Amino acid sequence: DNIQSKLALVMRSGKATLGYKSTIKAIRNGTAKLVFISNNCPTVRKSEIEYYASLAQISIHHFVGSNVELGTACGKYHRCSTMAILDAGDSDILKT
RNA sequence: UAACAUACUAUGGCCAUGAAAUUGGAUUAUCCAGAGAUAUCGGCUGUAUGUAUGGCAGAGCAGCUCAGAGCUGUCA
Ligand SMILES: [Mg+2]
Ligand SMILES: [Mg+2]
Repeated sequence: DNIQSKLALVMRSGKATLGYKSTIKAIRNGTAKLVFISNNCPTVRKSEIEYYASLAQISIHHFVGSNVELGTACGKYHRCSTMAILDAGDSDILKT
């Protein structure tokens, strides 16, 4: 429930971007508050992103699932290896 | 209108920019996309048994003369 609900929330109230380019760009520009990576993420991206985040001190969430679960979770109809939560109004996770 | 010379075009693939849900794009057929589709006075690249010029008209071809030389057209 934590994840599904949290993200559903984040989507309703908040701003996020899906995908690799938008996620990295988000880290770069500093807009990225929280980063999600899937089980299916190609390694190179998993480690690359992991690095961009450590360096920018953003917190990375490793999802419990694969592309479909992510996309579905975000109430989108497309698959996503990596995702960025920008601003979520009501969800606790952003803060902890 | 030869190989060959130079410059351009050629079913595909790439690079930017930006991301797509009232999902779109696309083939006769399939098929592709947030693992970034579509789209930009956008850009790069690959293949001619393509185009232009050189070759080349002087050659070849078709006619017409002169007593071996000569003339005309070979176009769009
Ligand atoms: Mg082309
Ligand atoms: Mg002649």
